[PDB]
Amino acid sequence: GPMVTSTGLLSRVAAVEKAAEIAKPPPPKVVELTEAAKQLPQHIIGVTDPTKLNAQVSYFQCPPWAALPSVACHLQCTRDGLPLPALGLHRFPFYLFGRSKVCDYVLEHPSISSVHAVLVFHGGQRCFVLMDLGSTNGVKLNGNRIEKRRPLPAPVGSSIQFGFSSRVYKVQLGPPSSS
Repeated sequence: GPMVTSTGLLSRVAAVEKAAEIAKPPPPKVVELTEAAKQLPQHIIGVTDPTKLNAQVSYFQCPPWAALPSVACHLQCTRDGLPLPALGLHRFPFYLFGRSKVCDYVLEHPSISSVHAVLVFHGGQRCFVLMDLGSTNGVKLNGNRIEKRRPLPAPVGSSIQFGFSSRVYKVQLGPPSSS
């Protein structure tokens, strides 16, 4: 016979000439009694590297009300049409989405930039607050495209999207963990 068997593999797409900007901040400072001593960073942040924690401050800073939830909920993520098990993302104060090595999630897409957007557990409104740094394509909110550089609260029952990625963050309220 013809001996022809398809593999079901998708074709290939051309590449897009892209580049990255490497910043160069000033040197460290001696150890002395300063304001930071009284307003020291979080337990986990106090361990972060000097260039790492500083590279994340050039985009967004962690507020005081950050990492202070008052309701029990969970986050659901989709992958290739596969509904993965949702889990309370409270292991970290926030989560970055981009190509930057500093981001909490490094993906690969022509729409995803070094720093597309980042969400932080808003302890004031009890809901993750995601803000777009001003990407090209545009970030989605609650399943609907919206402006950028603005507070995009994605509470339980809502959804989140960024770039041309397939992964979708669907928030939802869970049962009472504390009896």
